[PDB]
Amino acid sequence: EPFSGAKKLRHLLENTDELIVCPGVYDGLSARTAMELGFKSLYMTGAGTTASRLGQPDLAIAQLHDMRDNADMIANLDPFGPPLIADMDTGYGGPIMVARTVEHYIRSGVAGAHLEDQILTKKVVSRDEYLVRIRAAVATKRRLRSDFVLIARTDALQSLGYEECIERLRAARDEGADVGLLEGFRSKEQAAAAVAALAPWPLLLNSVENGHSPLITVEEAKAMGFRIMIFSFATLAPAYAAIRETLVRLRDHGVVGTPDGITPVRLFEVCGLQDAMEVDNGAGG
Amino acid sequence: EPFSGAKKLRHLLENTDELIVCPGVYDGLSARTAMELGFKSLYMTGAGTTASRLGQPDLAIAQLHDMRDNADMIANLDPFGPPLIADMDTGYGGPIMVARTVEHYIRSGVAGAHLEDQILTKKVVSRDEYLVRIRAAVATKRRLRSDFVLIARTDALQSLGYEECIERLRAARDEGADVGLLEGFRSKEQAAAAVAALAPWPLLLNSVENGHSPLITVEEAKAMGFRIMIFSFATLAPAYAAIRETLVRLRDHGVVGTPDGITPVRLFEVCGLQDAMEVDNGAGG
Amino acid sequence: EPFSGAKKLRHLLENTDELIVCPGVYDGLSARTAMELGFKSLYMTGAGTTASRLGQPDLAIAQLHDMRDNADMIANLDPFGPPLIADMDTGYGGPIMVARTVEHYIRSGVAGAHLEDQILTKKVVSRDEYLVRIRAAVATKRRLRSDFVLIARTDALQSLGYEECIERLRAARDEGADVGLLEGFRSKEQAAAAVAALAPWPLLLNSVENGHSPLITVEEAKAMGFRIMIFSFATLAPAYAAIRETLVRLRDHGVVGTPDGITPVRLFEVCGLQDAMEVDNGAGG
Amino acid sequence: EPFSGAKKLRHLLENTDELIVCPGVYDGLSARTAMELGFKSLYMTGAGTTASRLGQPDLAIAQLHDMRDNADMIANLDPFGPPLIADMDTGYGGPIMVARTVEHYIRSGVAGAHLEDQILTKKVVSRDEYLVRIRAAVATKRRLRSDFVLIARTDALQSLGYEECIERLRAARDEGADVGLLEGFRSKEQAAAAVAALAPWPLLLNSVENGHSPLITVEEAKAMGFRIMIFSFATLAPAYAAIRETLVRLRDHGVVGTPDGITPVRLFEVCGLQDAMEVDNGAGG
Ligand SMILES: [Ca+2]
Ligand SMILES: [Ca+2]
Ligand SMILES: [Ca+2]
Ligand SMILES: [Ca+2]
Ligand SMILES: [Ca+2]
Ligand SMILES: [Ca+2]
Ligand SMILES: [Ca+2]
Ligand SMILES: [Ca+2]
Ligand SMILES: [Ca+2]
Ligand SMILES: [Ca+2]
Ligand SMILES: [Ca+2]
Ligand SMILES: [Ca+2]
Repeated sequence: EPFSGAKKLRHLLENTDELIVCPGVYDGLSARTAMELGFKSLYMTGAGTTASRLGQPDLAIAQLHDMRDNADMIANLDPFGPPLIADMDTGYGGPIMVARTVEHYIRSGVAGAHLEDQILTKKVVSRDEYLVRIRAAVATKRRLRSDFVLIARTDALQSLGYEECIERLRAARDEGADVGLLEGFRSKEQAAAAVAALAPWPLLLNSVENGHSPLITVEEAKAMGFRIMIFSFATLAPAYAAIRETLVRLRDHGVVGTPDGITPVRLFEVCGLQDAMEVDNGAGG
Repeated sequence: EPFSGAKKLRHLLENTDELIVCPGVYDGLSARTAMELGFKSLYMTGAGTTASRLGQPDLAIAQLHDMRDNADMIANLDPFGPPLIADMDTGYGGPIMVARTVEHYIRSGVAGAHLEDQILTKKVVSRDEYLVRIRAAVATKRRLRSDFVLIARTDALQSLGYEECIERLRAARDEGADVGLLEGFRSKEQAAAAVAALAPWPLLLNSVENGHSPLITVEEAKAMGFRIMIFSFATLAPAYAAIRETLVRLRDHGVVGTPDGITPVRLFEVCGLQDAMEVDNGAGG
Repeated sequence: EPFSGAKKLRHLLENTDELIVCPGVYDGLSARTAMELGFKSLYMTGAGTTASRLGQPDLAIAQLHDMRDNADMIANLDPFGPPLIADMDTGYGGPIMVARTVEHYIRSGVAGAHLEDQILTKKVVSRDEYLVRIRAAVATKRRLRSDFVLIARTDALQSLGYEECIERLRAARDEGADVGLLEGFRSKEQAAAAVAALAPWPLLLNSVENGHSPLITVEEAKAMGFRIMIFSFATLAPAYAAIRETLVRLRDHGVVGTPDGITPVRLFEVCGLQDAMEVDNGAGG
Repeated sequence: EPFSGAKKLRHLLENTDELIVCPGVYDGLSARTAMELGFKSLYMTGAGTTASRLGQPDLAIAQLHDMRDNADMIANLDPFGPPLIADMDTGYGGPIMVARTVEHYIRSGVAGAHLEDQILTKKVVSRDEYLVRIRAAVATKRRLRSDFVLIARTDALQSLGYEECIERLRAARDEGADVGLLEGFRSKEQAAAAVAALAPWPLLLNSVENGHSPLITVEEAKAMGFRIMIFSFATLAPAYAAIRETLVRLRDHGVVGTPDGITPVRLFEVCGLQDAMEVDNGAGG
């Protein structure tokens, strides 16, 4: 029962027809906030992990250690909480590293992850090179007897086109991927078509706030037939805007000016104070 | 010149009479935002580090590794950037650990840190036990020939009173602390009096947004005579409020709805994209 | 089946009468060597972790992060391998930290750990203060529905005597500890008596190579009735002697001089080369 | 003066004609032992770091985090100690990562490092691709105003031949590398010739204990004209042999049997006990 996110996510995917909405989180505060609000699944972003943990742009700076550490932290805030889908980029190396990444994610209670066809160093590797990554990942999840949900992501739309994306996804499905992710749709028509081309194999829609793809609402994605929808930049973007506006006020007016109900104790409560108090009180000292 | 934050902070303290304003930062995004806005010094919070890196409340959960890792990351985002003052709590153990903490902070380019009299396990240790911590810290900075600014913090006001705080600060000053921090003033009158009681030794004012102490503006603190003013919760609080409001919108309306100018590229730029592009372009491949 | 060390160790303890021999390991090489030789359980030492990962003496320098990272690494080298018992010292703080430590160890596949009565800063805490630690640990293992084996260690012999040790162990057993560890026996007679005083509750014997306690062989400990025997310094000590002798030869003779069969490939094989080759080959690229 | 390893190594290289002997170390114990014996420079191995910290073979499993953490630990055991040369492999990614690696190594007090032409995923990249790595590294050391010693390593001998190695080294020298390393000489004649072909630019000889290259003594390497000689596997190999023999004795005879003078206190002394005692005693509590 505890640390069973993979099993939980797989249940949502196989035993329900609901659109699994996963807000993009990147640290403990953002994750705890999504938990407070009752989201049924969370998504740990690579760009957010990089920006927050390393203060760097999303240019393959975060490696396995950074990603696993952030995912291990987020997925286990509540041992009985919502499953976590995490970006696994290209696996951080050759097949040995892809396998290591999947094993570490599995061990860390991560529910699933997306693995792409980009070069590790928008360019994609050959179809065969991509399948080497998928194969390594699937073999690992099978060897570990895990319900881990492997999402096959293809970034080939821009450079190779729609047909190539569909063929790559079909090939990934044959290799054992559980869900497909065609990144960067140019239109809503194209998004609905990818779903129909791969049906009944489930697809995941990646919504990038203020990105280059069209706006698709949760209701629209559900009607299109997607099974999972992740929200990249959903928390990093508003956090930045708020931090910036507040700091400008401090710089120019000499006061922080945050609404008074956002107290240190409220933040501690969002971050697990009650669980800590129960441990402390239960211990009798 | 690079990694010289301690020297820079010491210059501001000794060669100027300005009030050094340090917004409380807790991750790469918050730190990069403060940098973008031109703050002359930053403050890394313990509560924020704990909430963001660990998703936990501020109950002595973050230890040396967590604190040093976050401080090392923040202080070095720009090798030629603003100095970083970091919370060092009680030093994470006995004198061996206090010394290790100071050494690690120094090695990591941290400019200064505050060390308190709280129990490690509001209660404070004896005056002598506190001085053991200060002594260990000062000896370390001296052995390493560093300009590190050691701030002696006392949390004794609530349980022991004002006089005790003043005597503890005077004792810490004699042991080699560079700045004093009387935590949790109950009034503005009391804040101005502490400054006068320790003059000309410099004091630091810790402003806790939405906390239990009275509101003191930057102009007021400057007139009171404080030399440094740190802003606890200045970025963690508004980040939470914004993340929460956005996620409620996603949950109930199906859209994130973040102002359109907060794009992934703008976030990357705030997080060092230009520096990365210069490295990439300069390398010729 | 994978990551089931706790269940495996508990099976050995409850379903067999064998003396579980656990060599003290401290890094990947020492652990892989014990695995190569077929040991049924391993013991991760605190002194060894500190010396190897931090290059420091055993003076409460390693904290939770260091210990969990080394244990997570060792326990999972083989997902289907031998259980790992790890030192957990005093839990690295108050009950909140004791609980965090147990939870992290459990999550990391650690099979069991020893928790002591020493001060965290040979002195021991009060009986009640020690029971607060045991209580926190037991409650955590129960909340997580884990088979984790909690070993209650008492370091009270020197300062308080034998009777006090026995009463502390009995109290720990009542609080839920699974095994007792009376550290530092002064004689073999005393060791056999502790076993008889706590029978049928199982005891663990800690053999410290070149330490201050008398030499007890595996056969002797088994006859005395101990159920687990750990070997502190079993690998760190000979590694040091060998490294020293080799480096003296390099310094004075200009050659390393290591027996020729200890090749880089043999070391890689000990360290999992075959598993890596199977992943690489299976991936098809 | 403290944390000045780069300056110290550069002094040995530029102001002396001595052969700088660097034993390969991989953890705190091995490094502390080399320090105890008075070695003037140390070499942190990649294979050893991987085996010890990760328990894995040398197959690009250790990434920047692992390498920097081990190097940061080793180089700073004594702030006034011997310089550390560390393996930096291929820089762990494209130029952005090469630069990040050099910056992190510099910040961590590392004195120098070797950067190679191998593929990151014996094969080498094109000459131009290799120079991109060297360029990124050199630009970083210059931007940081560091004395860091960059060693250009070429693994091209096997697949491309001697001439190609010499041309790659000459090109690397023009880009700013400080020392060259032609890896894997097939004979002593070839080693002396490489030195003469690049004279007066200094070369480093990598001695791999029980490897595939011929045995060259320190006296011989000095006469050949090499300026630095590193000893890969010098400590990992004998540690393994000793750990194995000891564990076989424990398994088959029930006793560890380590010479009695290798006591826990002696190991603590090798690992910095005296420094810790001075901190503890000096603090007055
Ligand atoms: Ca990514
Ligand atoms: Ca639940
Ligand atoms: Ca307010
Ligand atoms: Ca604090
Ligand atoms: Ca500047
Ligand atoms: Ca928008
Ligand atoms: Ca211990
Ligand atoms: Ca097995
Ligand atoms: Ca040999
Ligand atoms: Ca290497
Ligand atoms: Ca010296
Ligand atoms: Ca012995």
